[PDB]
Amino acid sequence: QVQLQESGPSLVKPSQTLSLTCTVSGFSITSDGVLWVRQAPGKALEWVGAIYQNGATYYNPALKSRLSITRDTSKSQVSLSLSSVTTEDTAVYYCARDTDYDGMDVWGRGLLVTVSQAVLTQPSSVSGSLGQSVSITCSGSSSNVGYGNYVSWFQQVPGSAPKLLIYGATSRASGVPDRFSGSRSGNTATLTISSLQAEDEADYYCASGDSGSSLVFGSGTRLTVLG
Amino acid sequence: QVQLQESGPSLVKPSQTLSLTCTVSGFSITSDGVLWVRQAPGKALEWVGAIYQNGATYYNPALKSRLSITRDTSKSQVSLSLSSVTTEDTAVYYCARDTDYDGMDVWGRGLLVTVSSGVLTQPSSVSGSLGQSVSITCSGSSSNVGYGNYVSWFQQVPGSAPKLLIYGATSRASGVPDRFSGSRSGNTATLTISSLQAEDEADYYCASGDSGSSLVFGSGTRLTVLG
Repeated sequence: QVQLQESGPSLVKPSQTLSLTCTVSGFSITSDGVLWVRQAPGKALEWVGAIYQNGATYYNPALKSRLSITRDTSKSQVSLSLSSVTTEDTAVYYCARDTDYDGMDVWGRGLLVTVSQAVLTQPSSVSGSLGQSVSITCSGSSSNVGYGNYVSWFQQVPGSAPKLLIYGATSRASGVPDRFSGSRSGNTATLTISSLQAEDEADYYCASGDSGSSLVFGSGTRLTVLG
Repeated sequence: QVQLQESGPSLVKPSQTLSLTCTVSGFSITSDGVLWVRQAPGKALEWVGAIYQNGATYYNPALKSRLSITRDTSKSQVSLSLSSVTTEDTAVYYCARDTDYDGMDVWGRGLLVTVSSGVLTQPSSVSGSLGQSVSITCSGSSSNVGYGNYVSWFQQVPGSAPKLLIYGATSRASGVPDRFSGSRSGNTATLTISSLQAEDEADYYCASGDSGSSLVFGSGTRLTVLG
């Protein structure tokens, strides 16, 4: 069974290095990529960096001056170091797998760590009755959502690892009910839920590759369902 | 590090047996007990059962007819079988440690299991302003709260495993700030939070040892911090 688990200090002093480890089981670090994502309290998901099958690394430009990601293939381990931390780096840090054909499908449950340019627009809130169709659009640019078929959607019940819904703009992730659909009209991508159910009440995030070989998340959408 | 993890299938058809394994590391199942707790979506915590160091087993009288708990000390595993399942058994299933002197201090992250095919009294809600005191009482009887200093208090941020605050009515769990204190007077236990911070917003559960060698949880209390 495919498992990822983040570990390390839950407390870090300002100006110290935040060091986390990802332990992987049920797959080889040399077959699938490993991603780091983080989420500050009451904030959107933010891509941190990635390490691929050849150990090739990619960082978030805003964190690059302070990031090191490394791998130990023999122990199935990926390491994050973030230096010069302030309280702005307090967040839940997520581990996730990035596959050839299945997208960013498996996530660790996240570790809360306390320290003591282009963007994707989403409406803050959407709502709907049981059985109703609902649509959520994320807007980007020619560089990200328009740049080709590289768009993901995620569902997050807050206090939980996000869950892949849609990858490559239109493909439904394995085990995802087929009331979820993705479409894409040039610079805009749209997730449709044809028949809203009670456990669809969650936050939804658009994510897109940029030209700059980075990944960008949207601002997030709170979906309410009206009993 | 002390770590517990619940594994097993997340979907189970009515009338079949729900089988879960808890895998333990950083301590021996011959030194510390392991208990199972479950939570129905938007419901209180419910004691399932416990297996101690000698392998002595205890069950929730309400679930006893359908429950088996076993252990394998060599693989460091504790098994849970619950037979004759209905939708009423749909819940997050939590594995937790029970220690001689630290109380029920470490918890697994919990596993949701959906069964599908298609008395301890707490005030329900309480509020305080930043910087101010807040008191939560749980009412019981002479067999549970009234009996010994066997009273615990938990914090649960929804989406998250309960966290131990107080054990033995009065003693603070390791790493718990001292703005949390416990008192006990007759059939009544009180948790006091003395300097409310915004992260103290959460659900709070009283739990008590019980004269029928059982463990019972209270109805829970939603705390709000006024800005």
